[PDB]
Amino acid sequence: CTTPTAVAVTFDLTATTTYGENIYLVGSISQLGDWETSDGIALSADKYTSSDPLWYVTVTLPAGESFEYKFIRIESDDSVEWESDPNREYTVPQACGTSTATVTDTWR
Ligand SMILES: OC[C@H]1O[C@@H]2O[C@H]3[C@H](O)[C@@H](O)[C@@H](O[C@H]4[C@H](O)[C@@H](O)[C@@H](O[C@H]5[C@H](O)[C@@H](O)[C@@H](O[C@H]6[C@H](O)[C@@H](O)[C@@H](O[C@H]7[C@H](O)[C@@H](O)[C@@H](O[C@H]8[C@H](O)[C@@H](O)[C@@H](O[C@H]1[C@H](O)[C@H]2O)O[C@@H]8CO)O[C@@H]7CO)O[C@@H]6CO)O[C@@H]5CO)O[C@@H]4CO)O[C@@H]3CO
Ligand SMILES: OC[C@H]1O[C@@H]2O[C@H]3[C@H](O)[C@@H](O)[C@@H](O[C@H]4[C@H](O)[C@@H](O)[C@@H](O[C@H]5[C@H](O)[C@@H](O)[C@@H](O[C@H]6[C@H](O)[C@@H](O)[C@@H](O[C@H]7[C@H](O)[C@@H](O)[C@@H](O[C@H]8[C@H](O)[C@@H](O)[C@@H](O[C@H]1[C@H](O)[C@H]2O)O[C@@H]8CO)O[C@@H]7CO)O[C@@H]6CO)O[C@@H]5CO)O[C@@H]4CO)O[C@@H]3CO
Repeated sequence: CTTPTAVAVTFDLTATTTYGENIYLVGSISQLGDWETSDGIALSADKYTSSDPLWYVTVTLPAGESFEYKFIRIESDDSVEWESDPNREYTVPQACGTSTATVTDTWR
């Protein structure tokens, strides 16, 4: 059993946008570049604006262990305000199940 090795997690975040920007999910994982949004988890507006006013998301992480989950909110001024105030710890278990959960939050 090694087919399901990714982690589909749905994240959401109420922080409004401006048809141009991205609110991400940088969690500490090899594919979740928590410390380089280049591989965290961006959120956008498929229904909302073009950028992302409700900041929703559904990405997959190829891993199965403890992962840090810091959040970063990239604005339209090209500048990530790595929301590092709060914090999350997705312990994705390496099994045939329990490899996809939620990850909701919001901006203060
Ligand atoms: O990848 C695993 C790596 O993650 C952690 O280490 C640090 C991580 O690399 C940093 O990114 C940091 O989080 C930063 C985050 O990216 C942004 O919020 C950032 O703010 C912006 C700034 O404009 C600027 O900081 C920059 O961010 C970084 C660049 O993306 C990057 O190119 C870097 O340039 C190099 C560094 O000069 C060099 O020191 C190198 O460091 C390595 C470490 O020695 C190694 O331990 C490893 O650590 C792991 C570990 O799991 C976590 O601690 O990280 C490096 C890989 O070996 O990193 C670059 C190598 O090319 O310049 C800055 C660094 O500040 O751009 C962002 C927006 O784009 O600031 C955050 C600062 O925390 O998390 C940790 C350090 O806190
Ligand atoms: O502060 C105002 C708020 O909105 C600002 O601009 C919005 C404006 O509506 C447009 O500029 C649009 O931008 C484009 C984008 O590609 C799509 O939105 C697109 O689609 C339109 C179509 O006509 C159709 O899809 C239809 O469907 C929408 C509904 O009409 C509408 O009810 C919507 O509901 C959500 C809205 O998208 C928006 O209000 C959303 O955000 C609210 C939050 O309170 C907060 O984020 C903030 O957001 C700003 C935003 O950053 C600005 O850019 O206030 C919003 C409240 O006003 O939450 C609503 C919850 O129901 O649902 C569907 C979306 O699929 O209408 C849409 C838009 O009318 O239109 C444009 C190009 O076609 O969206 C931006 C982004 O909100």
